[PDB]
Amino acid sequence: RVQPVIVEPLAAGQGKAIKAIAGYSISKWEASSDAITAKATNAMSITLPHELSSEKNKELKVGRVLLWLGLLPSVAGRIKACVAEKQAQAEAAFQVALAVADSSKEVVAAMYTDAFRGATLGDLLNLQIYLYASEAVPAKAVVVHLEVEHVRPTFDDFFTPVYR
Amino acid sequence: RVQPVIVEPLAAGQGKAIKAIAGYSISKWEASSDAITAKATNAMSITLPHELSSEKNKELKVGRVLLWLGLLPSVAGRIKACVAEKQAQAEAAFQVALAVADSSKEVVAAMYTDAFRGATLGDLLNLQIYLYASEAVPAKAVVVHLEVEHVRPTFDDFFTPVYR
Amino acid sequence: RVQPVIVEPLAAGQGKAIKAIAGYSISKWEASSDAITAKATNAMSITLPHELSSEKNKELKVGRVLLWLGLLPSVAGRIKACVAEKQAQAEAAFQVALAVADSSKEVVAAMYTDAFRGATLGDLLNLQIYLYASEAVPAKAVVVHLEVEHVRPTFDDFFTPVYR
Amino acid sequence: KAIKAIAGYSISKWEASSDAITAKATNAMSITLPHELSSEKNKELKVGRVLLWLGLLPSVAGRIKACVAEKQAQAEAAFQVALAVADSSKEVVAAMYTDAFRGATLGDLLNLQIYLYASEAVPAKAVVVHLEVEHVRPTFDDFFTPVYR
Amino acid sequence: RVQPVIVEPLAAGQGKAIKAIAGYSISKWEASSDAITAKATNAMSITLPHELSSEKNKELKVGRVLLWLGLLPSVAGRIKACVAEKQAQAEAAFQVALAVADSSKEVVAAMYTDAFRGATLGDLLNLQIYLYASEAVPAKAVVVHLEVEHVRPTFDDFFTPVYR
Amino acid sequence: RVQPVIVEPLAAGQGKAIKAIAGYSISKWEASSDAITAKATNAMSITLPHELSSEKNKELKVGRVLLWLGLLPSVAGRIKACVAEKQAQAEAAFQVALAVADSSKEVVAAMYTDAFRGATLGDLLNLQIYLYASEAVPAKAVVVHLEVEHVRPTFDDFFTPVYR
Amino acid sequence: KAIKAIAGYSISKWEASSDAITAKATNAMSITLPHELSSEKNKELKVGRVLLWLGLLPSVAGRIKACVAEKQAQAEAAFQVALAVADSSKEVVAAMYTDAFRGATLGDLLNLQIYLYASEAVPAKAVVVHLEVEHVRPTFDDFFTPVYR
Repeated sequence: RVQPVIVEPLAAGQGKAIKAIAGYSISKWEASSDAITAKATNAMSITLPHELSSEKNKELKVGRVLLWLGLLPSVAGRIKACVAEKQAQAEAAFQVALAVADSSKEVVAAMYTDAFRGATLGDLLNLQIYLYASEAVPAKAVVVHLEVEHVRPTFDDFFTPVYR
Repeated sequence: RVQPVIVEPLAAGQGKAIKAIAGYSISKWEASSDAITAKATNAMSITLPHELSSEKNKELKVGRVLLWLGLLPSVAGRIKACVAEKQAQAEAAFQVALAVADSSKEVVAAMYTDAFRGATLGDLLNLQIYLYASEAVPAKAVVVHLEVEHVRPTFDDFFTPVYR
Repeated sequence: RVQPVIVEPLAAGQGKAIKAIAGYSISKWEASSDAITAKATNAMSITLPHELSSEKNKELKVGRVLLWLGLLPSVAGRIKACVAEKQAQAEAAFQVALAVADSSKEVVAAMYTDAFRGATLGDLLNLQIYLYASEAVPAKAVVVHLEVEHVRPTFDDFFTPVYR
Repeated sequence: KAIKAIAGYSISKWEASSDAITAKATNAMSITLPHELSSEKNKELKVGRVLLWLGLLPSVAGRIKACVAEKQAQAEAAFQVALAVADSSKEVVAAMYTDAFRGATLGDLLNLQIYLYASEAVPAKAVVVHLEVEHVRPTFDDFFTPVYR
Repeated sequence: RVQPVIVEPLAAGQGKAIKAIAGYSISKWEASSDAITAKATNAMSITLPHELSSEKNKELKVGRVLLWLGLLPSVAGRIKACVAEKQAQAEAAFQVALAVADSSKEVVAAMYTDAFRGATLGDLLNLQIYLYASEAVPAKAVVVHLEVEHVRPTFDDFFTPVYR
Repeated sequence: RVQPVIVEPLAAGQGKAIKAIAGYSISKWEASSDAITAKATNAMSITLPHELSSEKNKELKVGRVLLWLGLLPSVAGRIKACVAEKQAQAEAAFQVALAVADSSKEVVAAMYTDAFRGATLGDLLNLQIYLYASEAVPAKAVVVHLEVEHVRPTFDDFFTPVYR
Repeated sequence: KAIKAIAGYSISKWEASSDAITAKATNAMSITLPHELSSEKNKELKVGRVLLWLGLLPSVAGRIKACVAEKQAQAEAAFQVALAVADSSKEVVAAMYTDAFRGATLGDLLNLQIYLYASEAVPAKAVVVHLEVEHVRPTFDDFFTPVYR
């Protein structure tokens, strides 16, 4: 018996939008990038957010690491990005990257399941974010957003003492 | 009666893991390519890692195998790749090979279920992987990540006779 | 209630790969082809494999006849093939062919269900394999593989007598 | 009533046309598989009983004898170690090895080489060897290669 | 009442395996020594294998560790070896180290139960092994086989997201 | 309660003498060696016994590999031996050897549990037996006996046919 | 389907390369054991059926025949008492003794001597004898010699 089916087209932004695995809070931050030179890779250091720079939470156990590239509309051809370990060989970073984003898929995003759980959160500093562009991109014209969950810093809920 | 249905799109790396069937164990490694001229094929001789150089483990049963090549982003055009027996004429292998990775198709991973089950690694020592470039490409601009899996050698869970 | 669904992209060569209907063994063989001339049909005789040329098995009842064309990577534009009855009109062979292969579908293969069961196996000799190419193809640059099941030649399992 | 193929096994047969032969000297020949089981998953199959029964051009004179063995040193003395000598003089030309190889892999057959011998020289292509070998049937061979090439 | 008893002697390599406690997994490797002068100690900086270079697995818990050096037979006299924290004065480490391999004693294997349980491999990156030669010895005449073990990284039993 | 015990001294050759694990027949053979030069290693090829040279039994699954060196009484100082993989570096063969024999232990023997099960028996050919001697040893003055079990060649129990 | 080894027994096989042979005269040869069962505990084992099937250099002309017997007097007449004559002329070269020796010790085989014969002389090493003998398996051979040498 051949069951029929209709495919509802999706308006943008509709969707399940995933969910954090239990007990892990999410946190998210920006990474603006330098202007690139044409068909040349770059490797921004993934500087950690200031409010998580405390030594108290650099022990945290990173989980899923969603990444989603963001574009100025004016940018033209293909643009690519991926997190990777600190290669002295920039292009080669794509070669062993677990997953890679692309502008051309009309779903520019990437997700790193099983890539980092449960590497310690302060050790993300060793990582870098690599970018590639097919044509000249003016400064700030591309911004890599990224989101990562981790065990909730429940010990951040207290007030600073004084005045107690 | 019709069934309504609504198609989520999923990010790179989001896909369900292809679990190894139980009791087996993975062995990943990668092979660099060299030179690769114009529209002409070349042979890479798949070489085993030092942890499999041991003579016990070379005669473990092979299970499923997977091959995905990693394109360097700057490389233009489509390059295809196959796993094959040492054919005399390198082109002919694409006429016989069970599968072929395609740079152009959205997924770039040839997998060989069934085609290799039960093979000795003493056969896999005597086997080649072919590259076909549609254009001239810079040396070591392409490296092929493959993994085979085999019943785990048992010395992984023991020390050694401390007396020696 | 609109049930959601994710579409796993397939890596090449993954798949159910069909199955022979019970009691029929499969057999498979090659058919290399002559160099074509541009936009001209050709009609290779489907010479039967040598190990099935025995008069004992030319009575066998052919079933499904899978066909899958194989290519040298260098070949450019569209290429087509189909089995057909012995026309003196070569192009017209496509006109009544039950099914036809094409390079452009990114799934170049063809299958002849209900096309031959249960025509007698030796009478496949009357058939021919027609080919068409949009541009010049150098010799041996295309090879039509084909697979066909049939009742198992169970009487081929014996040894030759002497020495009994 | 040919001897039954062992259950769970399946015979394969092939010729291998002879290299030209000189008198007295035992010109060698190498066994090679049909292209169909060159592939390694097939190279790992397990051998059953094996036999050869060379067929000749009717005009052939004198005698010829053919024996399997691993290649070694001088390569004319292979007969002395050879398990059985197929021959023309005997009422039955054939030679059988129902022992010899049981439990061997097909992948080891590549190392052994049939040896031919003749008294006076015989013209090439006037003699053929017809190996027939029994082996466990490959697991894949019951169905189609997947359509998604 | 006395108990009679009769002492079998046992061959090299005959001894009962020291099994890793469950769920953990071994990682063996070896470190060459260089030069090693007269009756003076030297430091070897224990370096990790490429399969542990990955940032997930470096923060796995360490369990028990084992060190047995392999004397080249031609070497004369006794050489001792230890595992120790980067002491300023190399000799002083033999004054603090929990154990020491002895060339002269019949067994040549120092093992550290308890002394290392719970260590991060990010600590073991920053740790040294000392050699003490009683005589002048030729370069690379001594290599130290050690293995540490750690809860198995889980990527050993999965492929990779084939889509990428 | 401190239980007393007497230690019976053993006359030579008394003892349990081990036992083959079930279903595996033992086989044993000689390996005579060339005259050595003083404090120089040698590496005899481990030529397999003639009666096991048949292709039928080179598939066999080696188990335990007992080795026991045998001496002419006149030989003086320390003598050593070990099986090993085919190094181009002779002395280094001791460095990774799983176990090693020595004349000085007054129990000169060695045993390779977990060293080869279940490496295929014909592939022992790749191995070599390394020897070392502290002083000049005249030819044939040392002979390495070795014993190894394997699945019984039950198909060797038949007679040769003719006369059937 | 080779004839089954009797249960509780185990075959042993060996060649014994021939001494040089002269025409008409029957040059003798002595049977000798493989070095492996020279040892006396093995010399006391009990024989089963025994057979020989000499293999020849293919170039050998004429005929040759080989027969077992106890050594005696003139030593050329050994054939007349010999139980069966292995020969080249016969369709099967082999000779069998499924009776002959059952219940004999291996230690008595040392006394008997295979006799070779030829018409015209044959060059040495051009003929080999392949004794195959069945005997009860030694009790020790299932395990390691004790480590404490």
